[PDB]
Amino acid sequence: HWGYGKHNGPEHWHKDFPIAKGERQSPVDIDTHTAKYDPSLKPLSVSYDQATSLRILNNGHAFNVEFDDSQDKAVLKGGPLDGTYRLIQFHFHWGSLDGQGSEHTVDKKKYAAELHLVHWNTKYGDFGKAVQQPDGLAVLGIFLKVGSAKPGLQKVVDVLDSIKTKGKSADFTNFDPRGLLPESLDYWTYPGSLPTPPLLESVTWIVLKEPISVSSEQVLKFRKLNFNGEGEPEELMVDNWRPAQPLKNRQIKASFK
Ligand SMILES: [Zn+2]
Repeated sequence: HWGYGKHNGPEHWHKDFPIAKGERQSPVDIDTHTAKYDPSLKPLSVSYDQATSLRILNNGHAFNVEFDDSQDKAVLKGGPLDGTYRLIQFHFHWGSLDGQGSEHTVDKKKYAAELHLVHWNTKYGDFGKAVQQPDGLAVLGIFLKVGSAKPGLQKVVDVLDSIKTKGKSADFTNFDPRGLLPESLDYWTYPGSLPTPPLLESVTWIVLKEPISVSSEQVLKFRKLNFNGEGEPEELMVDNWRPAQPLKNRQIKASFK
């Protein structure tokens, strides 16, 4: 089974998933000198007012917070998108040290972690069907840098000891994802893929320009989780990010001048 550790890491993924070497893989480096402003781009509309969180779990690669996606409560529209996209889950990628951890980079610079809010295109009926379509998913990417604590993140941090090892889960209601957004919604966008197997090229990436600040103590809690399940040998969940992939024939557009 795939992972991030020397013998089963990103460099090996192609053997089981040949799409790893596709034409639209993620993440990529965002080159600001090459990213072009596109006047056709509409502003993002993020409606998270009635978001309904359900639970949080350790799946062996990250921890995901899942939401009720049965109704058009927490949805993303506008920007480069055609329809309505429902929020299904969010999770992070982070490093062993503060100087690395993000998947996307900006002018080659890495952040401490990256937040992914995953949405699926309602016209397909459910995530399982959406995930296989080129316009199936929209992922909002937000960079984290170390500084002042993010008050909206604390509820997540405080529950992590409860899902330390793989397969562990816990109820997690009333979490409001608006507390994880930066002030500005200026963004870059490009067509890409899921950055974990099965690596399907079905994602429209929306990467926010403004990072959010989190504290060292908050990020340290991420680093104490385990890739391994209970009873198995300890393996800290760190550096669960895929390196930048070739841009190839794609163009990154900017919503801002
Ligand atoms: Zn992710």
